[PDB]
Amino acid sequence: MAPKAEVLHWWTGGGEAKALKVLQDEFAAQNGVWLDMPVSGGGGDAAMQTLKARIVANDAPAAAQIKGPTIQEYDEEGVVAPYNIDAVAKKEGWDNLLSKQVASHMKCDDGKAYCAAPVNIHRIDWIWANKKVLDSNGIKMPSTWAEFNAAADKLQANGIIPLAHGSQPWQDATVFEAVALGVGGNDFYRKAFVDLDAATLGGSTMTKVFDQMRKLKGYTDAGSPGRDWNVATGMVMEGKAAFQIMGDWAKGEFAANNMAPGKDYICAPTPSNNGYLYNVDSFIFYKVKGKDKVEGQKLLASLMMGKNFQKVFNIYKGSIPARLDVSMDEFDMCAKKSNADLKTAGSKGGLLPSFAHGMALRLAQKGAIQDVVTEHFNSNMSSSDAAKKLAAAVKASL
Ligand SMILES: OC[C@H]1O[C@@H](O)[C@H](O)[C@@H](O)[C@@H]1O
Repeated sequence: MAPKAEVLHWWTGGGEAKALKVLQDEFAAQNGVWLDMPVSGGGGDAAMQTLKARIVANDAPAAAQIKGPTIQEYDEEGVVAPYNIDAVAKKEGWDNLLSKQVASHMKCDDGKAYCAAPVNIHRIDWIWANKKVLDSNGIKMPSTWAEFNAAADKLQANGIIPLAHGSQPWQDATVFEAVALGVGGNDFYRKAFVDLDAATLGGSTMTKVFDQMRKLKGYTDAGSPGRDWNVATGMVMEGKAAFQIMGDWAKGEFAANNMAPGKDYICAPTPSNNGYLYNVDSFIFYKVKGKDKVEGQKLLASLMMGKNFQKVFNIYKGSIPARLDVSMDEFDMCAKKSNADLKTAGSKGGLLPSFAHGMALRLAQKGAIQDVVTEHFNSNMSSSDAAKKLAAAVKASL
């Protein structure tokens, strides 16, 4: 009788779990039976592999955390229809509650039916800094990479780890994409990671992106290989390191440890020309056996798109609402800056999808790029060799 749903996600511990708790509590308040299927692994690559295996085994969960064109790629597998939550989306008028771009991402049947619910917009192009460390070292928050490298050299010379970073493929790629946006610009990022333009992927602007990647390598510590993103954030909160380049799920950790922007830590975008790299956490609802699981799915979709839910969920998560009509008044200064910058970058053509977090590219392309980025980062590869390999690896993945 009760609505039921197995939910596959990678929100394991910390600020991620705290925010997810908001959803779990609302689902149980409507007598929903939550069947937890967590797959631990920053950024979701591991969940994506376990998710693919579940669907190949004809064991699809009722709901899965998923990104962008992976939604449409599963739809093309034929495993999502019928679109029982589009009935929810039409009655509630989702096309009037979401940007046209986010609405596109959520839709199946060649854009005809909603099949996924969005809960948020994360931003990738952020730098987090320990305020006491920067004040202690007479360092202004940098606004260019030249200013960042100079601040990093000064901190390094004072015995301080400048950049807390975990070297895992997706995590290298997260920094890489923020760097690319600033070194090359909005049109460059679009051409490379949205168009997959070969001349751009292997060109001299991409060489300069790998140039800066090589500099950032020198600013990380010996414990970086395989370190979890949230450990890196932890070292910034404890003042073991000065900076972290990471999306604003890092803010979920700062909040969960009772630190405030301005007073305890500084948040500033990575350099860009009115750029913004967006990331929408969303849940797809698969074809499933059982009327209780269909009602579970429609109940999750509705809850996930609620006005008050997206206010409370996102205060904990670190992101901003996907819903357009949610009051930002209660959010902190970093989230209000995110929402402001999103509006500005949208009007300037700088509002671009993160590829490291699944909005720009299907998983085959995302993986090809990550693999080249992490090999450059963890070796002594030249920048030009990396750009050649990047363009070849994208081309071969097509
Ligand atoms: O795992 C770290 C982060 O990975 C991203 O891809 C997800 O969109 C976030 O919700 C998550 O907190």
